[PDB]
Amino acid sequence: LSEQLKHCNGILKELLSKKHAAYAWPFYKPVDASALGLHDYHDIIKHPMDLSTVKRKMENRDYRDAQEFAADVRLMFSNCYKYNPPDHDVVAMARKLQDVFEFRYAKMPD
Ligand SMILES: COc1cc(C(=O)NC2CCN(C)CC2)ccc1Nc1ncc2c(n1)N(C1CCCC1)CC(F)(F)C(=O)N2C
Ligand SMILES: [Cl-]
Repeated sequence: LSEQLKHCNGILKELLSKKHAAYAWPFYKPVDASALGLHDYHDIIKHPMDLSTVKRKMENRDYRDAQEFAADVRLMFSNCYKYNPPDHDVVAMARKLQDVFEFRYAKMPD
């Protein structure tokens, strides 16, 4: 990994760590819309994204730069803001995890 992608990998590891598990856990795995009863999920959300997919793409060297990584993480949050009422608990959890992400992403070496 490049220096910037090392920083992204560190962010990823942090977002998956026990320190943030109380609000990060809905984002660990792909939304299983059928299991959750969300039968309109894939009509509303065109591009699903989750942290296990980000992790697989990092491991496979899919991301060519930090911007591509950031776009996927932010896409995950945007899907949550699109599908759920703004006052829902899961949106509150998204906001808190995105705060962790954005403040550490801003510390990118450059
Ligand atoms: C097994 O996992 C869960 C279990 C329970 C669970 O067990 N809920 C209760 C069931 C009955 N008892 C056990 C109390 C908890 C609830 C949610 C789960 N998982 C999940 N992952 C991701 C999302 C999500 N949920 N969101 C929630 C909001 C409300 C309806 C799903 C909707 C969403 F659109 F998919 C979304 O954006 N995200 C980010
Ligand atoms: Cl972006």
